[PDB]
Formats: sequence, C-alpha cells, structure tokens
Amino acid sequence: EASLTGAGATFPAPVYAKWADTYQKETGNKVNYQGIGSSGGVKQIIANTVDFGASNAPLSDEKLAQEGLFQFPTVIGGVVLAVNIPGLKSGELVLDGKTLGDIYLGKIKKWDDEAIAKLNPGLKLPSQNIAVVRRADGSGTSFVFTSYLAKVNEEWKNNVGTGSTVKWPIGLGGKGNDGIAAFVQRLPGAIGYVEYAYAKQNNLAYTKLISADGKPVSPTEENFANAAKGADWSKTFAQDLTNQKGEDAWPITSTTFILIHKDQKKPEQGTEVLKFFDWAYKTGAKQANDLDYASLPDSVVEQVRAAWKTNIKDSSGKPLY
Ligand SMILES: O=P([O-])(O)O
Repeated sequence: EASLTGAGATFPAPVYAKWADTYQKETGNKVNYQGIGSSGGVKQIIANTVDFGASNAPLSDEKLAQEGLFQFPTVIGGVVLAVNIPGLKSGELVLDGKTLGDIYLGKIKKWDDEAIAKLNPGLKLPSQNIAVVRRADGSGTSFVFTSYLAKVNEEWKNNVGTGSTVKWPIGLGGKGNDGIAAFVQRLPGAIGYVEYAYAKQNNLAYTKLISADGKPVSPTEENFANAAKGADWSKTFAQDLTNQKGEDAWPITSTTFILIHKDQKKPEQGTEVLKFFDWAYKTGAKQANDLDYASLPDSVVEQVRAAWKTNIKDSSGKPLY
C-alpha cells in the first residue's frame, strides 16, 4: 500500500476524491488530493512537492520538455454558469457568448436588460442587479472560461483576453470552484462560472448556453462528450473543447490533465501514480458518470498507456509501466 499526494485543479476534485476513496477501500492505497487551483498544481509538480499535479489548462509540448513533464487527460467536464435569480429555476435562463461576455465586461447590469430579455422571450426576468463572481486564485477553470469568452466576444478578447488569471473588469473574487459556488448561493443576483458538478451538488440553478452551431443546449454529461466528438486525439492530448461545432455540443467543455515527471526519482511513487490512474480508467468510469463527467474514449486511454511506457522511467532509463 502506498500513500500518494496530488494537488491542483478543483475542476475534477469531486471525481478524483471519489476515485481515491474507492481506491483505498479496494486496495488500501491512499491518494491525498489537494484542490488549490491549476496554477498551484503546476507550481507544485515543478517544485516536486507532490507526486502529481493537476491542471485544466494544458502545458505546451516545449514547456513540458523544458520541465521534464508528461501530461495526460483524465475526464471531460463542463463549465456552467451558476446563478441565483429569485424567481427563475434551473435550466431556464438562456445566454449566448456575446451576452455572457458583456455581463462579465460589466456592460450588462440587470437581469431584465434588453439583451437578456431578447434571448428569453417568455421569461419574466426580475430587475435585480447582477453580482458577478469570478475566481480569485489562479484557475484552469478561469482559463477555459476566458478562452471561450475571447472566442465569442471581441471586446473581451482585445481588452482582457485569455488566462488562468486576468484583470477582471468587474466582480467579487471567490477562491476555488467551491468558493464560487458558495458565493452564488449567498448572493441574490449572482452569476459565477463553476464546473458542473459543483452547481449540481450544491443545488445551484444554472443556465443553458447557445452552441457554436446556434442552438440552445443543456449542460449534461453527454453534451460535454458531444463537444469532444470532433477532437483528433491522435494528434495531441491538449485539445481545445470550447465552442465546438456539433449537435448538442456544450460550448464550455474541457478535459483536465495530470502532470508527472518523466524521470521518476521515487519510482515507487511513480509506479503507484500510474497504477492509480490505470485503475481509474479501467474501473472509475461509473463514478465519473455519477458525477456528470464524460469518460475518455478507449482509443485515448490506449494512447495514454502507450505514452506511459514510452515516457515514464526511473533514472536508469527503466520504464515504470
Ligand atoms: O480547476 P481549477 O481550480 O484550476 O479552476
């Protein structure tokens, strides 16, 4: 039995926690995962203070090479807009990218603003003031989110751009996905981006978004998987899944990566890390699904296994898988 430590992204925290828990029940191995945001997860794996790092934002091949890291995807989730609009229930408000962008730019200030009303014909929006919530900490969820907004709102692209941290035009800061969920819950008029599980687990109402193809879609597990149907994984794991074309493709979708050193100094920790993720691919699909994360197609996991053999070694050049 081994004791492993991981750290990083809160985006997959719910599933990683479940996997760890079940893994310890079934094998005795203990995986201690710390959700500190993707930014911290990357700083940590590089500082060698954990056995594996987790970031929703991929590292470039060059940067991976410069640090001696290897990254691989685990699950596919989706970022939803959680809201607290006295009167409205979940799934009923509809927004489109441009508008979502203007709300985060501080251009739209009330729920019954023309722009929103035009998008929700039958809705009776209250004239509540919108309280914008964004991440206070360095976030891979903030990266997927700002990557999507840059694609759908020109002013957002030119003035604040994309990033794990950016200069937010407006909004209160919340720490971690859980931080943002707690804020929306305590603030009438609140809107904040969170990975889907956090909205659902906390009974927070969310909106539908307009797909790249122009149709309103609900955030669900299968729609997260839809956004990924056209992803050419054979080309690379670092797949951008935001605003993808296709029927029922949720627009703010993202996979999430695990970062490990190619030259394993503590080969016993390395091996156990791989064994844990292998068990997760082989058996944790149900647990992921229960949590509304879409599993990666088998072809991709086979690619990940092949890569492990190819890239992960002890200092003797001996493969750990
Ligand atoms: O998953 P996050 O914590 O990096 O946003």
